[PDB]
Amino acid sequence: REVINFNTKWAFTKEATEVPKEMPEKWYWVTLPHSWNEIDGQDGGNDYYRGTCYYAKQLKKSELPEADCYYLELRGANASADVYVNGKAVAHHDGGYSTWRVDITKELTEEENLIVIAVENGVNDRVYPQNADFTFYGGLYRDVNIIAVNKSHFDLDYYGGPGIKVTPEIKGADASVEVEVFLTNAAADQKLVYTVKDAEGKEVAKTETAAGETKAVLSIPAVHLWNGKKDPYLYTAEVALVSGEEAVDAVSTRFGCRTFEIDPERGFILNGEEYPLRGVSRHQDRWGIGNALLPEHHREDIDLICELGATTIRLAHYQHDQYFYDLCDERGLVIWAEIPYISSHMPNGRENTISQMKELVVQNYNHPSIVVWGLSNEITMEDLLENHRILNDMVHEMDHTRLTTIAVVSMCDIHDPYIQIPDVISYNHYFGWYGGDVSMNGPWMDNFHKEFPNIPLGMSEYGCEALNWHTSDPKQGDYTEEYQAYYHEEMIKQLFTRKYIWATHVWNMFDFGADARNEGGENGQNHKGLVTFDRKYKKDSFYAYKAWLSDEPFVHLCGKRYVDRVEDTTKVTVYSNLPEVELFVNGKSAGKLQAEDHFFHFEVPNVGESTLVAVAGEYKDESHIRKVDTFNEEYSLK
Amino acid sequence: REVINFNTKWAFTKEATEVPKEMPEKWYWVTLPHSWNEIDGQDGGNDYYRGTCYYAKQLKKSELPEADCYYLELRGANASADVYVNGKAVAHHDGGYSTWRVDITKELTEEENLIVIAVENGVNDRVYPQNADFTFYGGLYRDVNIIAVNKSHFDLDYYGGPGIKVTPEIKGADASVEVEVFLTNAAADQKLVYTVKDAEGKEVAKTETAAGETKAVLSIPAVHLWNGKKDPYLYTAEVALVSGEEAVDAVSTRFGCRTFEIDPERGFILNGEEYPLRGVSRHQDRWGIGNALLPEHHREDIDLICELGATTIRLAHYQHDQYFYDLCDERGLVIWAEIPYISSHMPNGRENTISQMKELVVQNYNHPSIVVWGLSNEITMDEDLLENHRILNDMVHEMDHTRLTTIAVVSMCDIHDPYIQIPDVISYNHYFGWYGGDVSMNGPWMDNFHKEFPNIPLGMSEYGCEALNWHTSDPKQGDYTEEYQAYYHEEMIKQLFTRKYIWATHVWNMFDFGADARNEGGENGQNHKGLVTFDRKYKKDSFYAYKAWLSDEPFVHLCGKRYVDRVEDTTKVTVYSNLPEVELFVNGKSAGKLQAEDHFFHFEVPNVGESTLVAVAGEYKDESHIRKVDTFNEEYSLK
Amino acid sequence: REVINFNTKWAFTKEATEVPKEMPEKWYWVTLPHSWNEIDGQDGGNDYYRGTCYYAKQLKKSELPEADCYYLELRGANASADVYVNGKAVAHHDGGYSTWRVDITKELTEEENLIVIAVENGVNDRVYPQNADFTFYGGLYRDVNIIAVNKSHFDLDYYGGPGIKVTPEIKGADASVEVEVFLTNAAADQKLVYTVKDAEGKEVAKTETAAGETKAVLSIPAVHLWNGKKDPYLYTAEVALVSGEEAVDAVSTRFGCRTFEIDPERGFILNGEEYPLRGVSRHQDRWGIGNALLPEHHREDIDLICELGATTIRLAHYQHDQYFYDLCDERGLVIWAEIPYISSHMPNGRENTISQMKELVVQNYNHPSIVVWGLSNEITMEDLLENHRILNDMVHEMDHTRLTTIAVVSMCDIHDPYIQIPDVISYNHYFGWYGGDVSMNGPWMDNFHKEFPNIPLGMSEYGCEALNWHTSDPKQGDYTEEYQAYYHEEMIKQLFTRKYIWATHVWNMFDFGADARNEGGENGQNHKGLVTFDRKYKKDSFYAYKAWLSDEPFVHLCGKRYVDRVEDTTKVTVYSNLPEVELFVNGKSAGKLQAEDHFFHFEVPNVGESTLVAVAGEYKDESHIRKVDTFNEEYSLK
Ligand SMILES: Cc1cc2nc3c(=O)[nH]c(=O)nc-3n(C[C@H](O)[C@H](O)[C@H](O)COP(=O)(O)O)c2cc1C
Ligand SMILES: Cc1cc2nc3c(=O)[nH]c(=O)nc-3n(C[C@H](O)[C@H](O)[C@H](O)COP(=O)(O)O)c2cc1C
Ligand SMILES: Cc1cc2nc3c(=O)[nH]c(=O)nc-3n(C[C@H](O)[C@H](O)[C@H](O)COP(=O)(O)O)c2cc1C
Ligand SMILES: [Ca+2]
Ligand SMILES: [Ca+2]
Ligand SMILES: [Ca+2]
Repeated sequence: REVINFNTKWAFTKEATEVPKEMPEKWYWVTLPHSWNEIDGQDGGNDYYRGTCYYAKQLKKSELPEADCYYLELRGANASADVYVNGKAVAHHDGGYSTWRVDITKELTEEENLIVIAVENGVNDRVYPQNADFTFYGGLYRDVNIIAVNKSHFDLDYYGGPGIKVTPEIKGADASVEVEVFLTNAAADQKLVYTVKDAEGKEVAKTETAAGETKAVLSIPAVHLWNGKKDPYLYTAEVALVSGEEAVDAVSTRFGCRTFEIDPERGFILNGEEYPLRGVSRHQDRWGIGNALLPEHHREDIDLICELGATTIRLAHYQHDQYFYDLCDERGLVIWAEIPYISSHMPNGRENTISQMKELVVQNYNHPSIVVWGLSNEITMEDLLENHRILNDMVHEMDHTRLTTIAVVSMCDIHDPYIQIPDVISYNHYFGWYGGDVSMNGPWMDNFHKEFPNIPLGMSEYGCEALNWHTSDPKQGDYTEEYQAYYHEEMIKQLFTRKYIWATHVWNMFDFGADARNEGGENGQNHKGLVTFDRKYKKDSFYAYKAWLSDEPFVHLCGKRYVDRVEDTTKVTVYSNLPEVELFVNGKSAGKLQAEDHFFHFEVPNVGESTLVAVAGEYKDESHIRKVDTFNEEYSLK
Repeated sequence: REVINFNTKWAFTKEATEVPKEMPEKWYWVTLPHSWNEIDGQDGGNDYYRGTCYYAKQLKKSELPEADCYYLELRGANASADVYVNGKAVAHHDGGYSTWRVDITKELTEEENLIVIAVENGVNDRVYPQNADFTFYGGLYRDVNIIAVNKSHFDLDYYGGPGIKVTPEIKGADASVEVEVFLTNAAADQKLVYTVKDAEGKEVAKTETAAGETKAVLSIPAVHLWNGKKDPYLYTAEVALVSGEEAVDAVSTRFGCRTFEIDPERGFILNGEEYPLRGVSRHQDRWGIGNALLPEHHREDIDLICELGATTIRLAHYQHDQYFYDLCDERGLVIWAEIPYISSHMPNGRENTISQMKELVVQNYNHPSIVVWGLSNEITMDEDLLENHRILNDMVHEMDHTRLTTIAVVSMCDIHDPYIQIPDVISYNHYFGWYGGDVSMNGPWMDNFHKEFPNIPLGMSEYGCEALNWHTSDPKQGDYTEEYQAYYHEEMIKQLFTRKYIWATHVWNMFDFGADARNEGGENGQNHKGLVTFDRKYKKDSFYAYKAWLSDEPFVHLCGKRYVDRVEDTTKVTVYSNLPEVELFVNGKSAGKLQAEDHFFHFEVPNVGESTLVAVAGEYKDESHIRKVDTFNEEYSLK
Repeated sequence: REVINFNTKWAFTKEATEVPKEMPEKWYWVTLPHSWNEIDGQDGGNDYYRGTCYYAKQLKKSELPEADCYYLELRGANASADVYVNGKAVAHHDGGYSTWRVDITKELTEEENLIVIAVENGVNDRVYPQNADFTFYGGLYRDVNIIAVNKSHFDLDYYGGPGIKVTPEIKGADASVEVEVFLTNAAADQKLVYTVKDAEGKEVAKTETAAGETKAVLSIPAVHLWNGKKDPYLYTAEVALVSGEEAVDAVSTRFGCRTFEIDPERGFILNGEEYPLRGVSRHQDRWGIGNALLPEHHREDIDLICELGATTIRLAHYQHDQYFYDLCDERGLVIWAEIPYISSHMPNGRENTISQMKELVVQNYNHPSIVVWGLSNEITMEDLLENHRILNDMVHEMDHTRLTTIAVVSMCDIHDPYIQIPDVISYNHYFGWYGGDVSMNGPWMDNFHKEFPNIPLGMSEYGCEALNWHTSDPKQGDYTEEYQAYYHEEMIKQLFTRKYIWATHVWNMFDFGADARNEGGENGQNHKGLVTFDRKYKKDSFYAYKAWLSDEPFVHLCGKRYVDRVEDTTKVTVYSNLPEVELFVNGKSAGKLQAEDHFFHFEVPNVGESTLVAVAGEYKDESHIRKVDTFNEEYSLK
């Protein structure tokens, strides 16, 4: 079994109205990952190009390996896509966030075969998402592969799944692992070899059945538990299909062995031990390249998330890339995954919710980092309830090892009956950013918990917009770095001290692309990130969370970009996971503070040009301010 | 004077019928820098799209600052371009490598003005280059700006120049600096305020004239000499055009104060002291983006070149970006600049040679890193050709009394050819040891020319060898291995760096680069003679041969880290280092110490099982790994 | 509005080093019209100088009448040109055959302004023509003018057009004429006075509007139709731009009122009546002077074409002079005009086809002689099809009053897709000259008309080379005058008898410059003319056409240059449009013939020196022959 990368140099246009009969010669050349909205969907006006575009590329049999079957594998085509080979329709897909495949073998008539793929991201009442606060970046934004396999092979045609499914039960200090596989055109002549390898490639269990016995239970004694960031231990199930003595096809996945519970009062439980889920959400895009992410971009996103110290990520609002989920497995992050069933219930979208959800569970069942499947987000912003029951029952029938969840819009009456459908729920609240006061958040959650004490309640969104604006009068709607620091300061104090809230997710870890937005001085993005869209600047609110969640010791001065201050006595905030901070102004000491909540609020003289140095143990940070007569108007959006 | 960036979100297409009258809605969005050959001109076949493509963008007056005139400035449009404003042609330019500008004030008759730029890189007998070993990447591959200035302003119309020309003369410990300025629509009552600033922005000289006097001489006592890598000291010159009491327009440029000679026997001399020119060449492109380079890409290229330690760069084969030349001035690099008069003399290309060279000199006269202007490269690959060189050479001497002319001569050209006698200095492009012959021929070939022409300063403007991820224990010309390219450059270093009369040496090339007609070595569309790969991510072993000879950063580098599986029971392991002595350790036990005066430490090492290799010199270390196999890993072999 | 002649005494060089700062003193003096290819492009070897050349001339403000604007107008600069005023580039143009203009007022800052025009006719992949059987004569080969106008004036900046567009419609005995006008810098308080005048200069229509209303529909009572040679009646539209009581600028154009059809069975129709189009093509060059043609040369060419009696001219292969098209209007000739989209489709050439077609239509819209626009000639000798669909739509968009056509190479398959694009098509067939046999032509045409009964079909080229060689045994490839006359006798009998062939065009009316030609014993020329290159000799084939097409009575003795003949009894052809011819040999009747097809084939005793007299009524011609023992090898090319 060989996987041939098929990314290089496709022909591309928006300007075509029929599949071309022969390879286009005047189209634009792209190499995948590619989106045609990387610019016009990150800059405002809600005007990014939505419609049908064409990708063409020749497949040459001469350049292919010898095998009995050839699959086209698409890891992401947003949103709807039509595959052609030599002018003939061979596959159609709705769902921009999941893998799908088509055997093209019988169509490779020639030595030079024309693959046309049409991708459409327009408006319809049929394919989710249709209404949401993010760009539906069009195109082949994830890899396209060719898969050459033997006539008999592990299944490639069931909802883009790996062809292999792994389920551990923890029995004491051992574990039994069910490794089920799926085959296409097998012969009872053939055998199957199930192997589990440990972290060292060292074979720890093996067994051999017939090709008609497509399931096996292996034992793993003294099992190393997948225990989050403490020890994200991954095994590897591998299964070979052997014709006589020759392994003729194989497949594999990593997997972790753990148990978990989501307790209405104790919060999240991991392998029998409380393991609070405090974390962030992440969109799969980046400034300048739309959603056409490279492996390095995924690596960098999880690195920064790891530096902050999150224990959970909510991967909203759709299926993310398999590599990103793998990273979550290796690092021991606890993941919420969901489908883009969002904002506004479309009665004709029922089919597309079921097929994206099926794809989400089948393709992601083996990732030990995933614990909840999300049915919908803000969907109320009876047909709706049926759509939810159907999804809730299908997930519970596909996956006995995980629970279901929803994210609820802020205004939804808590007695809405759809809240009673999933196993757990979370609310998306913006008290103190979009209306209200930040102090309202704790009392709201408490009130829900009193009313529904046996429903585990999380916070799946909360956030506050921030760009390079500054003030000594931080308020809701000024968009300043300083007001956003305070908002997260207050949210951390309220939420991180409520054990019953089973998971919190900052909205959002990064600024992200949303072409309909036109606010804050920079249009086409949501600026509720802790980090900017290009991942180059970490806002002060990043270091408030780090102070609570990282054990790596640090000290961070807030306000570095706020230099020209008017007041004679200015406020200087310092974050540190160390217990005591001392701040110096021009070598003169403005006092010592011990903040057990890690937020050190100093009052400091503002005269002339001053350098500030905060000192906590062996660690230090440094910033500078300047006294001025008038507010530096560059600091102000208004 | 305000500079508005104008790069964001153009509509682009290759297959447009006519100049569009409304903002297109189905074209492809690009943000400049952009080249449409970023993929098809880096991958082989000599088939990159060459033709006319359109860029379209709206200019809204509501966004422009209030100003008397607005100029469209193009830093790079390859190769020929036409500019339309609300459908009317206002400008045409031939020359893909220089700045040109056009006043579009009169055509901004609407609140939204359609700005359309047609760009062409097709085949023709008139615009250089046409015949050369690199891709002619089409597009607006450098910045496009809008320049808003007062009705009286420093000249924006003379061959894309800055409007200011600085000429220092060194007199003992002091400097005399002539500053000349060029005006458009200036009034006899305006003044010119000339200032020279220190490296810290401190004013050190100041003078004034009436606008009718567009020259001034300012004194710099106790001048800080621009002295190469030792002290790349730069001043700034500022001239403001003043109406009554107010500056209505201002231009500035940095500059450095230095003298040099190119002595036929002692080589390059800088400020009276011998200053050997030992370096590389660099193309202005990069894997994946064609020649659509960002400032960080220019900074990375020069960082890598500085790390190697080159004292000179040959910026072949055309005018590079202003930011790269500034970087050279700041870092103390000595530069050869040239025009794309290349391979084959086109009789109808003469006007364009004149044009590009005028733009080359006018736009770059202020850069202290530049010491020679190159007229042509390998042009003989005949009387009309000779006259083209006389004219270029006399025009350059006419325009710039402070630099020398040079050429780059193709390997086979007879040394008695008449055109070698035309410029002030010459260099040859030789590949003995790569295109046939043997690496030992170079040194003596240079010695023989030197014997024949003892008064012609002679350099090596190209030499090099191809290398990809292929490996061998029997390196040979044409296996394309990393090891043979390493041997080749060791031997060139030994021959070239010990002959002081070779006034400048330039490895062809610092980086792998785009050449769509190349189809060899296992990866097509690239010349792989680089010391560093096309994406800048991998420094080949030959890079460290040069670092060991030219850098003062202490290091120790293990060669052959990618040649892991070896058949031989005892294997050669080369270390490069600028330290005096290296010790090699094999799975923790010493295989001995060596002291290589030419910095090339050749160890012989037992190859059994899997082995970890550690080389140690002082407090610096490097690590590699090999392992023993019974048959050659056919993945190391190009065949 | 004053037009100043600016042809006088330009400095010129072929060495294009740089634009000279001062007026030169050792270049060569030329008065335009001028081509530097006048000798080296008419003599063989395909070696005429192609490259960049400079023209330099001083413009002195004192010699200019006072006016607000000064435009340089160039009627023809072949092929690509740049204009400089005092070293400053002010215009660029690609297209050797059309008018282009540039406002240069702002650059007339000295009292002696140096005008430099760089003209280039080299090889590239972008500017047509590049591949064709004719010399691309470089230079300022048509007038250059200075046009001095008032600040407000009719448009001089739009594709070189006249500024006035005149569309006659007809219904019944009257005509209605729409006059549209286009203004630069007009002011609201200005007026437009429109007038239509008689052939005798008497006003027939008048009306006033405001400068903002730039269209007017004037009516001509009892209009005299433009009816071809029978009555080439021309009106004149004039429109004046008035400030107060003062005309500050005026433009005008002659025009003709006429309808026409191209019926696929009935052929060409003009004002309801069948009007058969039988004629010739004409290249814009002349022996000795290249294409640097004077008005007297245009007049003599058209006189010779009228004497022959053609009803149509195909003005191949490019836009001709305005003065030639005016003659065509004045004499009632029906014109085919075309752009040099020729021989071989260039992918980089699209833009230049568009620009030349725009200029062609904009500048020639008013010419009543012109009925068809030609898109291309032998262009096949998919990007091609798109290129033709763009041209076809653009012309149909710009000109609702004329049809589109093409000229198809001989071997092009009749089912080819591009033949379906234009309104009408024609072929270039040379059966009987470039292989084949002259009898094939008519039947070939019959096949097409059978295969495509409603695509009007014409013959855009057909011809046969002829120089001063002679024979009593005419065979294709002897280049004799006698074979060419036989060829044309047979082509007339086949073509002129098929009503459904909407237009026939002899290739060519005159021998013309083609520097790559090296045949027939005089290189540098295509010798397929009916008339020689210096317009001095009418070949016998000229008279075969005249006998069918002219109403002036005449008798023409063929073979006058074939004096020495070996045979005792020799063939003597007489052409005449009179019914009957008697031929006398030394005063003795050698026979009386009537010939319906006007081709009088006599046989005659050849004894001694003989004088021949051909007699029809009161009309005679005379010639001489001589009996010789052996063939005069001076009559023989080989
Ligand atoms: C995580 C997971 C992965 C699965 N993968 C496959 C597969 O790759 N091939 C297959 O044939 N069935 C696979 N199945 C089995 C189907 O879910 C099961 O057969 C289903 O009940 C019948 O599907 P159907 O209604 O489409 O016929 C998988 C099931 C789960 C839960
Ligand atoms: C480095 C340099 C820069 C110059 N810049 C300008 C300029 O910006 N504006 C101007 O009007 N003349 C400028 N000149 C003056 C021109 O050289 C002058 O017009 C000359 O006479 C024209 O010859 P050329 O075509 O060879 O440049 C400059 C000259 C030099 C050497
Ligand atoms: C025969 C003809 C002559 C024309 N002359 C002019 C003209 O002189 N000035 C002008 O502005 N437009 C002229 N137009 C065209 C219309 O005014 C045109 O729609 C508009 O001005 C520009 O359209 P474009 O994008 O095709 O250039 C002419 C059109 C035709 C068909
Ligand atoms: Ca947008
Ligand atoms: Ca290519
Ligand atoms: Ca000739």
